[PDB]
Amino acid sequence: LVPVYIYSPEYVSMCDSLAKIPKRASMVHSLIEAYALHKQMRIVKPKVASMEEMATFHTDAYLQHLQKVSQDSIEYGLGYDCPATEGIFDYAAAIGGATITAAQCLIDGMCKVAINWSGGWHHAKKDEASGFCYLNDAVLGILRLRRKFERILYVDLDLHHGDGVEDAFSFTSKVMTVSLHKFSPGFFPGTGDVSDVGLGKGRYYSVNVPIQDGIQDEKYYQICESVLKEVYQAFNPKAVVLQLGADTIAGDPMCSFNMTPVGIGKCLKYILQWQLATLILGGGGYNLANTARCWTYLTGVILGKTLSSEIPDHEFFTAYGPDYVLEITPSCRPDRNEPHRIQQILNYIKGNLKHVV
Ligand SMILES: CN(C)c1ccc(C(=O)NCCCCCCC(=O)NO)cc1
Ligand SMILES: [Co+2]
Ligand SMILES: [K+]
Ligand SMILES: [K+]
Repeated sequence: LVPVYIYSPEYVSMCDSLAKIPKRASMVHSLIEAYALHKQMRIVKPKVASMEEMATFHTDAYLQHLQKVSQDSIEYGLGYDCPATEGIFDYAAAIGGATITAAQCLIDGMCKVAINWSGGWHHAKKDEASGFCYLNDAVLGILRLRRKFERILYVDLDLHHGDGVEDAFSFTSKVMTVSLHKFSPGFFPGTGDVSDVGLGKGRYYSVNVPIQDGIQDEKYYQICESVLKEVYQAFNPKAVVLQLGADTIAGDPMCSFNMTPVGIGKCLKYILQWQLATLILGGGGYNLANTARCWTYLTGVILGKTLSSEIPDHEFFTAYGPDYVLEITPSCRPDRNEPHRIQQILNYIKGNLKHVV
């Protein structure tokens, strides 16, 4: 009954070493902990991913290059996007096996909810590092759930289209990928439009909710709930893998959406309320301070608690200036989202979302 928390001082400090999000893992942990939230969670040391466990989704031709590069890489996407910095491999198996580990504690009755905030890398392709993802811990996790479950539902709430995971299963009807993400021309990865729904026996079992800048907790919880509404029926999932990137939270430098940990919390509540096994992953999130606030607050809903509004003093207490409160206030900017356009989509989806069984 006690949610699993994938921790380990080794792990956390292993993640801290990721260039793009320095010490993010720590700030997240320390804050979640300085809230005594781990006192109500089944902490579990995460295992390192085996070369054969990663070989479950990634080609060996690729897994190979990753290993012999963490001492013509430009062929695996190892450039400015995903630099081949020494050790990124030892790091990959870390986050990967860390998600697989949480997958297990889910199919072991060990809990109805496993959490691993350091995971979420969804852009990673079968044989190609993409958008800061060198391994696709999400796919690796979904593939571990496929052992005890027959229909896994992946829900990507990160600001970017969860493509890597989507393609990983676009040809299957056993895993349905839903993704709410800003869609616009020139904005990464650029894929994932409402039209996009997969192929093969997996046609339609791929959902996409292209949103514009500004969307706040209101219009968001509606779109998310309604879209999940249809999906909980048409698909009737067994397990759930939810990606919760916090780069959709007013504050992030990505400066696109304009949510707060609350809107995303409603969605989380609505999904938790199906009581199916749920694997929680984090992902993007560029306002280190804010990111920790958002996930801690989310850890707080998963635990059903109501966290203190004032930010407890902890190692990084300094970085929550200049208000030192757990809440985020929406930016004072517009909502380029047409109420009418949202409708066309919500329907086009409702439409496609039916030919399912
Ligand atoms: C200010 N600065 C130095 C930069 C700003 C933006 C990017 C970028 O978006 N690059 C393209 C790849 C973006 C990947 C985002 C990964 C993500 O959040 N996935 O969910 C790079 C550098
Ligand atoms: Co993102
Ligand atoms: K997304
Ligand atoms: K699919």
